[PDB]
Amino acid sequence: DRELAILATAENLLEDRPLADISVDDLAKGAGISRPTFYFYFPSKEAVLLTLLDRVVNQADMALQTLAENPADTDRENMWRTGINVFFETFGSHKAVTRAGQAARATSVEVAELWSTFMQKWIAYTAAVIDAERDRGAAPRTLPAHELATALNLMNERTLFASFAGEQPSVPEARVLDTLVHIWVTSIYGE
Amino acid sequence: DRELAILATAENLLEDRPLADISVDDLAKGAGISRPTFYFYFPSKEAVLLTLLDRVVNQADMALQTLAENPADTDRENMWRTGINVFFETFGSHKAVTRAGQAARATSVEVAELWSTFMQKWIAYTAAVIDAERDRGAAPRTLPAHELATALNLMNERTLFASFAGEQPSVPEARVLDTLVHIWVTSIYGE
Ligand SMILES: CCCc1cc(-c2nc(-c3ccc(C(=O)NCCC(F)(F)F)cc3)cs2)ccn1
Ligand SMILES: CCCc1cc(-c2nc(-c3ccc(C(=O)NCCC(F)(F)F)cc3)cs2)ccn1
Repeated sequence: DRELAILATAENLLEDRPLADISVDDLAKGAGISRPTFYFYFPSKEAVLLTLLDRVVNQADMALQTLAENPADTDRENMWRTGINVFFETFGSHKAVTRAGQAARATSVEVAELWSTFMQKWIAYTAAVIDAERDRGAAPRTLPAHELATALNLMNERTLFASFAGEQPSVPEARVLDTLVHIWVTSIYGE
Repeated sequence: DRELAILATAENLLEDRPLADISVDDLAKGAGISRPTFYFYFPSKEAVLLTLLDRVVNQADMALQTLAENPADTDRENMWRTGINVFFETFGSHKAVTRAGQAARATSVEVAELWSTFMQKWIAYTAAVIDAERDRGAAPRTLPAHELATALNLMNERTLFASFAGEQPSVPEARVLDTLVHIWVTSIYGE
């Protein structure tokens, strides 16, 4: 409530400047509370970013779980596109949290562990689907599925986030989903 | 000379701890010089890391130029393996400089611009070879070559460096070259 106001203030300010340049007083002020009232809800501004990242990561995770439970009736290319799109739309809808959360992996063990935990879960699910595709005779047994999954997930992390940040170099945001789908489909189904 | 001693000291200390935990006095002490003598050679410890990274990046760049000028007599898979191997061996021989240099992209515009400049050069060369392969009828015209090149180069940056750092998740270092070659060959030659 005042908690949701603090989180919304932080996400808004992170569009303008880095967490380094945002004070607890900036977050309190934005949320219409005092500094000590802020400390009732969060121990630090770093905790606010951790909560924002945790919400975005869990949103992507629950969207991927929804696909898993409600698979689309489409070809393998459109299937992998639907999965990559969960990450494109979820993180691409929260670019300031994505940028700040990735930067915080350097300084926060809690942010690093959160990111690590979910990447392990997403890679494990990727590998499980590749193994299912191999089991049904649709994909060839080339690389170990978990190693292939790891590299494809790490490609998407770096490529999606470079695109969102407009880094030089980056794939244009309007081309990045097609670019990643090509590489996933050719590497998963290619001999 | 005393310059090479400062650089060798810094590369040695970076194996033990982050640049944050290395003082100018630590570098002077290691190089057998005083603090003011250090400032005769480098303006800051940040400049020392920039020079170390610049040397490693130029080593990889000159190795790739050597391949370009002395192409191996081998199949397309072993050809791309030779190119990725330049980065695997060069950066993998300097893991502390690689780790510290990547971390410094966050805080140093000079490190960020150096990294950006060379990634643009490597992606441009990748695209040029893919276009040559398309021109000779060996590769199909699928994605725009520069967009495919960008994503493959960014995959290698994230995947090689996660492997060297032993991040969770990462591909084991002994498996990462085969993993990347698979994805490059299938995505460049795959319909
Ligand atoms: C089988 C029927 C249900 C189903 C499953 C999928 C799957 N997609 C993925 C996946 C995982 C991670 C990514 C991914 O982008 N990681 C990187 C995450 C980031 F945060 F770093 F970007 C993409 C797809 C894994 S299974 C797609 C469609 N339908
Ligand atoms: C045509 C005959 C000469 C030739 C050329 C190649 C080429 N290889 C690459 C390349 C570029 C970047 C990478 C790469 O790993 N980037 C990422 C760099 C990093 F620093 F981030 F890791 C790999 C291969 C580009 S052309 C290979 C063999 N023989």
